[PDB]
Amino acid sequence: HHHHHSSGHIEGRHMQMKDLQAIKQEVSQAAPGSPQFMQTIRLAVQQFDPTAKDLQDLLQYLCSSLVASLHHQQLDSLISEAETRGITGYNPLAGPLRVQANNPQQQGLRREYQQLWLAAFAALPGSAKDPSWASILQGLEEPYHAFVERLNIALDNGLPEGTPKDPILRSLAYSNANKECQKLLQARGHTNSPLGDMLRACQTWTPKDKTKVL
Repeated sequence: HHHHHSSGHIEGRHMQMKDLQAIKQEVSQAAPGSPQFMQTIRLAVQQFDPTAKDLQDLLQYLCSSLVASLHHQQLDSLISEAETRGITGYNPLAGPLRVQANNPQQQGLRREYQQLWLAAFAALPGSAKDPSWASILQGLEEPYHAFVERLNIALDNGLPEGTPKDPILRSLAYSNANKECQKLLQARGHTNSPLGDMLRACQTWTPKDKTKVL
């Protein structure tokens, strides 16, 4: 033994395994097709910032196989734009790329790669949020009125100013209305009308039955 402890101790800095393990966790919590997983990625990239190498594994670590490919294709394109522009201070004479991104000298490209990657990572057909109203329709036995109200909310919940809601709403209220509903609106003959009329058409949503009073 002769005294404890001994020379030798490599630490390094480039996102270790345990680092990926932790991510896998915080990610495992994320939801399928929600701004939770991807977000966690930016956290890791903003934490230590995994080089190209790390990204490589991270790709075949969290993401799926196929996805890895699709993504691999994304970058190939992204880079195409970079290399094309000659990139800040890239070395096209060298040949490799990830090498430069893993080079403890290039901070301009290294960073660009971090975002570039996340780009493809967020360019996946299921690496972000989604419209919940995209699956919201008036139930055959639901409070159309209340539904319309919510539809508006649930909408604003995922309705970018860049996109219209006034109509989208009238579309989710009608275009996305049960049968008896769609039949009501039509039978009412007020499709191409305001919502106010829609609530006045469902206000009853029932064939008034009566024969003389008293």
